[PDB]
Amino acid sequence: VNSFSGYLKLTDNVYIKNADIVEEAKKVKPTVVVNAANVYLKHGGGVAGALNKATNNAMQVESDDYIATNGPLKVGGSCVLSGHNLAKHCLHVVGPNVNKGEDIQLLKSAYENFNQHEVLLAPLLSAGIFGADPIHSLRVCVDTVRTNVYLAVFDKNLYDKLVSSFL
Ligand SMILES: O=C(O)c1ncccc1O
Repeated sequence: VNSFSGYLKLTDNVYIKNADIVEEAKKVKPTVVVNAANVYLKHGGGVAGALNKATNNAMQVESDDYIATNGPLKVGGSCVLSGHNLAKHCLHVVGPNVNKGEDIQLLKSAYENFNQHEVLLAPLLSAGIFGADPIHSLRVCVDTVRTNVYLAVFDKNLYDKLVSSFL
């Protein structure tokens, strides 16, 4: 049993809810919240900008020190950093950004990072301002992630379309 409430069950291991991931993290304090990161961990907008704002910019300060030490992530890669006031840990995962011309086949690699964590609160990778089709992102999630993932979908219209169209 866990703390997640009001989710629709899609499969054995994937759950979905119309929710603001920031507000969901604040309520649940999950072990792991996933950030929709870029390779530079520049948390300007989208999910990343919202998570970082909720940490009062402490996520960005920590991220800048990580990049200064380790250099950029890979597209499809991830790193584990603090969850600050939102979670124990934040898993920063870089999905391909279609609006930068990145290979959508890297979306599966991105989701494979989730398998290193037993339970996660996450957004749909490469959705929103990363430009991928969210229906596709949900299909890759279900077909890649084997651990227990709680997907918070910010937009109600998109949530309803994702549920209605789910095979
Ligand atoms: O549902 C999303 O894609 C989302 N986007 C931006 C900020 C928070 C979110 O949960």
